[PDB]
Order: sequence, then C-alpha cells, then structure tokens
Amino acid sequence: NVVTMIRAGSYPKVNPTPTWVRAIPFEVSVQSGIAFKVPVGSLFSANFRTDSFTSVTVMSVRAWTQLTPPVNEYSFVRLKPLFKTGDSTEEFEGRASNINTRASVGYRIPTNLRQNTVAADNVCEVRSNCRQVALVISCCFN
Amino acid sequence: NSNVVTMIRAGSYPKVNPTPTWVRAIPFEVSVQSGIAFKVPVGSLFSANFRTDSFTSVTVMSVRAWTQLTPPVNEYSFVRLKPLFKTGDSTEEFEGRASNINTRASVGYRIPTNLRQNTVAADNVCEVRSNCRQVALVISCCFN
Amino acid sequence: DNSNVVTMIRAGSYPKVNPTPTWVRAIPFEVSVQSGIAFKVPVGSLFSANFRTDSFTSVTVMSVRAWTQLTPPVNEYSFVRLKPLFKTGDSTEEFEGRASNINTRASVGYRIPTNLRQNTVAADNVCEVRSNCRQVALVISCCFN
Amino acid sequence: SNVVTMIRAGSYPKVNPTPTWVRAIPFEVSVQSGIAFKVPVGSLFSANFRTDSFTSVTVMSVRAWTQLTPPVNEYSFVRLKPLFKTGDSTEEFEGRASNINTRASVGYRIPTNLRQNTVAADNVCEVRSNCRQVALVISCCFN
Amino acid sequence: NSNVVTMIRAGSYPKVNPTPTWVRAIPFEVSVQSGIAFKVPVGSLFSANFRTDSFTSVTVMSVRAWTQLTPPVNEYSFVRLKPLFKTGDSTEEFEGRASNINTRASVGYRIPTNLRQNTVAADNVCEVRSNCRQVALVISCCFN
Amino acid sequence: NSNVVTMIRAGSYPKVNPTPTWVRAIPFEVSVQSGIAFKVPVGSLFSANFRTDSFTSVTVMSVRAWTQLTPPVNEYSFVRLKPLFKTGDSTEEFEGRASNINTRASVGYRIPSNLRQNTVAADNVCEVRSNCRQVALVISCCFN
Amino acid sequence: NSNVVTMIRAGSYPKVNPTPTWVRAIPFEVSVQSGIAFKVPVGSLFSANFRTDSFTSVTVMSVRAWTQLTPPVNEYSFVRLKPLFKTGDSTEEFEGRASNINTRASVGYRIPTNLRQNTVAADNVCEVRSNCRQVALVISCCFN
RNA sequence: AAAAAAA
RNA sequence: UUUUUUUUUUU
RNA sequence: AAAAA
RNA sequence: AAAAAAAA
RNA sequence: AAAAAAAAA
RNA sequence: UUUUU
RNA sequence: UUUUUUUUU
RNA sequence: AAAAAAA
RNA sequence: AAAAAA
RNA sequence: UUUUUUUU
RNA sequence: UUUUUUU
RNA sequence: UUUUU
RNA sequence: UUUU
Ligand SMILES: [Cl-]
Ligand SMILES: [Cl-]
Ligand SMILES: [Cl-]
Ligand SMILES: [Cl-]
Ligand SMILES: [Cl-]
Ligand SMILES: [Mg+2]
Ligand SMILES: [Mg+2]
Repeated sequence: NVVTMIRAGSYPKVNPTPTWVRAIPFEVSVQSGIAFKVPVGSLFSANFRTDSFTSVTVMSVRAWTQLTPPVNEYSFVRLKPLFKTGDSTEEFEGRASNINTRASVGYRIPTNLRQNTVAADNVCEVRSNCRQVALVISCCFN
Repeated sequence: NSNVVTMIRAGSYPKVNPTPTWVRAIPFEVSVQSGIAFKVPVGSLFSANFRTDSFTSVTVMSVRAWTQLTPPVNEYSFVRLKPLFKTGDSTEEFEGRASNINTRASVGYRIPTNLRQNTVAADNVCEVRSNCRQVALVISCCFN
Repeated sequence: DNSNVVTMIRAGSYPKVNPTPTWVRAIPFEVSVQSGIAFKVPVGSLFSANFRTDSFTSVTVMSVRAWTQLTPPVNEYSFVRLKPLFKTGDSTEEFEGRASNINTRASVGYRIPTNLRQNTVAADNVCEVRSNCRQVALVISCCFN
Repeated sequence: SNVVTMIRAGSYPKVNPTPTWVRAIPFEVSVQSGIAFKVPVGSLFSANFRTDSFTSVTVMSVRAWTQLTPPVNEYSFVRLKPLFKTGDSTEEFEGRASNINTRASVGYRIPTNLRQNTVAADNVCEVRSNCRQVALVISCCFN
Repeated sequence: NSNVVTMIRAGSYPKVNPTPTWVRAIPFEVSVQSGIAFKVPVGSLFSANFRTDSFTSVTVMSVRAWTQLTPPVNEYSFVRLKPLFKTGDSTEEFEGRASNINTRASVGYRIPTNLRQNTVAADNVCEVRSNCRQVALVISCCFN
Repeated sequence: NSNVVTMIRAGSYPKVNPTPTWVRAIPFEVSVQSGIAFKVPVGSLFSANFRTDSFTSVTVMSVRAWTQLTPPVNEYSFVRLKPLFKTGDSTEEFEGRASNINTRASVGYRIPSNLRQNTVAADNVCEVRSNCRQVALVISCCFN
Repeated sequence: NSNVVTMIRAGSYPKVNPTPTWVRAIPFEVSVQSGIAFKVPVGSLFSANFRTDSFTSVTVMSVRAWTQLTPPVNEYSFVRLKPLFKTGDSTEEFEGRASNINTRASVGYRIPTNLRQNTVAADNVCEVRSNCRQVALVISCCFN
C-alpha cells in the first residue's frame, strides 16, 4: 500500500506529441434542400483536446438529425463522401420511422482511402430536412 | 478487403464525450542543482508541448528519472527520488547510480493504487537530487 | 416446390438506402497508339454511357490489362508495354508482353497495391501504352464510386 | 505488397461493357385519399439511380412505407396490389401502424415464374394509403 | 551440382520488364543545426550512389535515424523525427536519447499501409531535430 | 491493421550497403545475319534502360533466346546458342526450331555453378545463329 | 429442372368439390361508441371484399381486436371483448390497454374446440368496448 | 389444422 | 405410402 | 549430386 | 537464391 | 451424352 | 540402357 | 440404362 | 448470378 | 489497431 | 511481402 | 470443400 | 479504460 | 494488494 522502487534501465524511446484515435461529436447547420460540406477543421479544437493537431485520418463518418423535421415529414439525412483524390457520388441515406425519432446513417472509409486531411479539406456533404445534424466522426489524429 | 466505402447501419444516438481521458508517459527535463532537492511541479505535465493543455488534473501512476547531463569530474552519476503527496510527503530516497561515468543514472518508483488521486498544477510530484545539472523525467500518468 | 404466387413480406422499420451505390467493374475500351510514342491512358475514358458509368466522377483502379487490337508490322511480333502512373508519383516500370505468333495478340497487365488504390478523376492518367500495333484493347478492373 | 506487380495475361477474355446489375431502388410516390395509384416501371430508370442506360428490368420484391403523417385521429396504413402484363392480381397486402407517429409497412415477393421483364410503359403495383406520400423500395434486376 | 552446361527446353516468349521495382533501405547523412528542424528531401533517395538514379517515385515504408557526430559538451545525444505527408503533415516527435554520452541516439517510425503512396524528389520525408550536427538515416522504401 | 505512424525502438546502427547486388532477368535484342555467328557482348547488360548502368561485372546463370522476326520464305524459325567462357569456350550448339512458320523459335542453356564467375563488358556471353534477322535474349544473371 | 410441358398419366375420375372449405383471417373494422357495447355481427365476415360472399356459415376459432383511432385527450387506449355464443353468452371482458397514448391497444380471445360451432349472419361473435371510435378486428375463422 | 395428387 | 398457403398454442 | 532419348 | 528493413 | 422412349420380368 | 568417382 | 442438349475430369 | 481462381 | 505499464 | 528459380 | 468485394 | 460499435 |  506504499510506493515501490522501479529498477529502470536505459532511457527509453519517448514521444511528447503522440497520435490519438478519437471520436469527435459536433453539429453542423444545414439548410433544407442544400448540401453542406463538413469541414475537417471542425475536428481540431480545444473543445475536443485536438487543437494541437494539424492533420487527421478519418476512418468512418456518421450523422444524426439534431433538430425536428418539417411538419408532416419523417427525419432523413444523407452523407456523400469527399476525397481529395476524387469525390464520391454515393448518397448514404437514413430515414426515421417515427417523426419524433432521429434519423441515422453513416459510412466507412476503406483502408486504401484513409489518407490525411487538413483543416482546409472537407469530409462529406450533408443533406437533411432538419436544420441541424449531429456527427460523430471516427478518426485518427496525428 | 474492401476497396470502396461501405454503409453503416447506425442506430440510436450513442453516449458521447468530446473531452475524454488520456493515459500518457510525459518526457520532460528538470534542472537540478548540486546538494539540493527540486520539487517537480505537476504543472509541467499540462502543456501544449504534450497536447495536455486542455487538462487541469492528472493521476500519476509511476515516475522514472534519468540524468540528462554529465556528472562532475571524477564522479559517477546518481539520481534520487522522494515521493510527495498532499496527504503526507514521503521520506524515501529511491536512488539509482551509474556504474559508468559516461552512462546515465536511472531510478523510478511506482505509486500504489490507494495513493493514486488527482493532482493539480500547484501540486508537486516528487523531489529530485543529483550531481548532474539536469534530469530527464518520464512520468506515466492518467490525464482527466 | 417453388412458390407460384405473390407472398406477403412482413417488412419493418424503413431501412438504410442508397440510390447511387458503388460498382466493381471490368471496363473494356480501345486506344490508338503510334509507333515509338507512348500514349497516356486517360481516366475519363472509363466514364461513358457505353459503360453505364457516366454518373461516376471518381474511380479506384485495381488492375490494368492490355491486348494488341491490330496486326503488327510486317515480319514483327506484337508487343505492348504498360507504365503505371499515379498522382503521387509516376512509376518507371514497363511491363511488356510479346506474342510468340505473328497472328496472335500480345498481352500483359499490372496490379495496383492496396496502398496505391486511391481515386482518380477524368483529368488523371492511368498508364502509358507502347506498342508496334496501331491500337490496343484495355480491360481495367476498377471500383467506381 | 506495396508496389505494382506484373500480371501474366493470356488470351483476350470475354467482355461485356453493359452488364445487368442487381439493385434496390428507393423512390417516392404521391397518393390520394381513396384512390389507387399505379406505380410506373419507368421510375426505376433514372440518372438518380445510375440506371438511365437500362430499358428493361426484372422485379423480384416490392416494399412500401408511408412517407408522410396520416390524417388526424388515424394510424398509417398502406396496401399493395401486384400488377402483371400477363394478368393483374387482386391481392391487397396491407400493413398498418400501431403508433400514429410511426410509419406503416408491407411488401410482397414476386415468385420465380412471374419474374419477367418490364419496360417503362408498364406498371409495378397499385398503392393505397391514407398518407399523401409513400416510400417504395423495389429489389429488381436490371438488364 | 552439374559440371557442364545443360539445355533449357524454353517455350513461348515470357512477360518481361526491363525496368522493375526494388525494395531498398538507403543509408545517407544530413546536416543538422542546433534548435532547427531539417526537412529530409526525397531526392536524396535518388542517386547513382545507391543505383537508384533511374527512378522518379518511391514508396517509403519506415525511417530510422542515428546521430552521426558527437553531441555538445556535457550532453547526451538525442534525435527527433516528425513524419511528413503530402496529404497532411504529422505533429509527432518520436525522440531517441542516448544513455551513454559516447553512444549514438536512435529512433524510428513506421508508415502504415493506408499512407504508403509514392513521393517525388520535390517532396519531403520528415523533419529531424538533434543536438548533433549530423544524422545518419536508413530509409526502408520501395523504388518504382 | 494499423492506421497511423508508430514508433520503432531502433538500436545500434546496422550493417548497411548503398550499392547492393541484384538478381535480374534482362531482356534485349540482337541483330543476327544469316549463316554468321554473332558474339553477344556482356556490355549490353549494363545499361540505364535496365537500371544497371552502375554495375561493371555480372555473374550469368542461364541464357534463353527467342527469334524476334519472321524466318525466310518456306522455312521455319531456328536459333542456336554456343556458350562462351574466358577460361575456355564451348562447342555446344543448343538449337531450338519452331513447329510453325508464324511462331518463334526458342532455346536456352544453364551455366553450372562451377562456371558461374564474373564477366565484364569487354567479354562475351555466347554466339547466336539464326535464319531470322533479330533474336530476343532473356538472360538470368546476378549483377554485382 | 424442366423447361417444357410433360404428360400426366392420370387414372380414374377423382373426388371433387367446387366449393371447398376455406380458413381465413378476416380484417375488418367496426365503429364503437363511448360507454356502449357494440355487438359484432357475423354477417360482416361474408363479403366480396374477403372473397367470402359465397359462404353462409363460418366457424370462428379466435378473435383479436385493435383500437383503430386515437383515444380521448389525457387517456390511454383500451379495448374490451365479451364472447357471445348461441348456446349462452359469456361475461368475460378480456381487456387490453395501451401503455402509450400514441400506441394501439390490443386484446384477443380463443374459442375452445367444444364451442367452435358454426355461426350465421344473424348471429354475433362478441361485444366490443373502447374509448376509441373505431376498432380493427382480425378474426381467424373457417368458412364453410 | 385446412386445397391437386400419388400404389 | 412423400409436399405449396390463413391463423396458429409449444417444444 | 552429374551426363545422354 | 538474392544486398537492404525488420524479428524470443 | 439434357427430353422423349422398352424394361431390370 | 550408355559414360563417369 | 439408350437417342439429342448441357455440365465435369 | 457478378471482381480475381475454381485444380 | 492506437497511448501507456507488465 | 518485391526480382529471379526447380520433372506436364 | 478453400474463398474474398456494395444488394 | 476511455473512445468508435 | 510488495524493504545472501
Ligand atoms: Cl415534429
Ligand atoms: Cl519513377
Ligand atoms: Cl528480349
Ligand atoms: Cl538415349
Ligand atoms: Cl503486500
Ligand atoms: Mg503478333
Ligand atoms: Mg506449334
């Protein structure tokens, strides 16, 4: 129940600024019928302990409708991946079966497409009948 | 394996945490003077140079030390550690000496589970004594 | 036996849908080659209504294969070379195949490793093609997205 | 392997620049109260589905969900009547909602013997519902 | 095992390639200043001194460094490495310090599969930081 | 697998070699006249077109030959090879004929280990005889 | 597998029946008044909308009821069922309430084998009570 | 459990 | 002496 | 482990 | 078999 | 050697 | 088989 | 088992 | 029933 | 799979 | 796991 | 009797 | 141990 | 669950 001696040897290999696999929850404002390019710079912030990083490797993206849909409609949200080497045209869509329930959808970036992205890049486009969308992006900060 | 994006059938919104915890080993040096103990400040662990400037408390698990500069002429390197705690400072002097004058001296101590509480910047980790002018510290701790 | 009438499906909540999905394909098309000159194969040749792929703007190429489409010059055997090109760096390989019969095509291909399987848009080039035949047929196993 | 490799290709293989592709096409239709709407097959051929290069398709199963809220005091329902060129059906596969804020779903599978092609002028099924829109998901084989 | 030349019943003409690929690790040195990070150019990997002057692109897999000269007086040698990528530079600082003043300081990093693309001579591999004036690098790569 | 860079706990400086060896299959053609033996030079292996302009010697292991052009009228293609050695030329005539006028002829020989020494550019590999005016050679050798 | 018509080696003329028995699950709705028990007529099961207009009798096996419309304000939906038999009505009130105001209420009962006799249009199946103005009934029954 | 049939 | 569909308790 | 159909 | 990077 | 055709008599 | 320790 | 279609050594 | 084999 | 300790 | 190999 | 890539 | 499923 |  007390301190014990450690027989430390040579000075090991160190790294003061290591990588960090994180999950960053943040929201975006969306206009109806209009696509919103989610910026990668939203992941670098003191609010996420990640303002010290300049690049990140996104592994997967997911989205949830943060506000209620227009009256008489069910919530929906689409996600279109974006890459510097070539943007995609897939519209991964998820719709709510209950008007009072969020709509969820996401996608996974293949290993061959997991490169670095800086604050000036864009993750994906977002289309929804709701005015805000909550995202939880699984990415590797480095 | 997959060569293109695939769809994830995500369900309800999960539990999230934008500011989680982080177990780390922080390498930083402190300046030690001959025949004198240096109280290692916990505030040296919160810094943008370790990505931990967003933390205000930390749970230290184990401290290790290495002499960073050469010892005085005709002497071998040594380094001592005295664990400090807010509920009561220790009187142990975990000493490690170098058997070669050109080689570092090293020593460390592990903090028991019953003594692993958070520490703020105004707190201190341990006292350091060495015949060298600088000591390299590697502290394994949990930031929260 | 099999069911001979329409049967009810007990569907549940609305699922996750995607109207514009991906497509792993093997696209055949031809290119014209001159003698002693290398022709850069454009990625835009993969996007056409003749392949049902004019809706795609990007594509991840996995492997390329080539065949000589026309007869070689007199007394010669057909050959063809391929030089992989990437936006991060052009290779210098010249994967060559020669026909052992003057009446037979020459063939060769190259596979792209998973680390170099990024996307390429229409303005990009897949590879360079050299041959003594005035036309080469290309079959490119790729993943449209 | 972190580099390009050589493929020892042989003879020229059989090629097809325009294959068939099996899909699940999502789209919506407008429905009136008391009136049955015929779903055209031509909706399956669109640039929004990457299928504007197709002229025929083999339908296998149809699924329907109510896309808007039902009238006041009611629960959502939806009915599907299959239609064929060899002869229309009289079935009305119906699904109702046990919650007013929740959709209603129903579907039907087309057997193997009735899985022939259909062109844009044809119709898939008749849809009835109390909601003013219905979301359809049709598992079909284009060719 | 045989003592004479023997015939080879060859068949059709094979698939050939006069300019193949090559898996190498290139030993070369760079000059480092105090308190300054030096960017390692990729064009150092292409030279007639390594039989690689015929390539223009290269896929780097892992980098390792060693201090090529002695550290300043009273200091132990150290070396840092910060990986750089055309899609996004890293902020890591993989450091290696020597426990003996007369011994080199070594450290290295590995590039994951999803980041192993080609690099041309204008590109840069990583930054180097060391108290020694020269550093020896061995860059395991794949010339193509 | 992994998705980010990882530290390598490198140790002592390894044994390096900037100019290594290379086992290669070199393809190249030679122009042959009817009824005349052409001595294939070893200097044809050392070329920038083969990334081998940095070598001066090579250890040949096996030689294979293919007729590159069509044979004269009414004849079938044939090709011969006579192995040459600086310690003594051989008199073998390894011949391969085609069973089809449109098809190449092919033959090859393997150099035994006891006769696998180095050859410089001024040396010759073998003599080629053919009714076709060009012959394609694929030589398996070890550059050093 | 078979792609053409095949002959059937039939025999004697079999036993036939142009109007066979049919067992069904009939979905129909009834209007209910608050505080008033509605007697469900069997004549609602005989209709062209169920392909059962040709039948004159039916053996009811089990009944299930759902509230078809929304409940009053500040109330949860409920529905009660009292089985009715020509040999003697019951006094049971199988009741089911909704735990959510937006969710239907549901309850049903099964008729024992000894009580599964035929019923004509002038007969009644059960009484329904609900705070909702319509009830959706699904009756499993054998038409004969 | 209920509808072709089969020696 | 051997099956496709309307509901359907129980292992 | 060597040759010559 | 092959110099290079690794590795109880 | 898929169907149609005598039967293990 | 034929020619070789 | 045989006559024609398709599969597989 | 669609991508690269089917030994 | 990361970061750390064994 | 990159280039050459060994009895259809 | 190898298996790996979106409905 | 947190994260992401 | 730790001072030859
Ligand atoms: Cl709402
Ligand atoms: Cl290159
Ligand atoms: Cl050649
Ligand atoms: Cl013989
Ligand atoms: Cl103890
Ligand atoms: Mg030819
Ligand atoms: Mg032949």
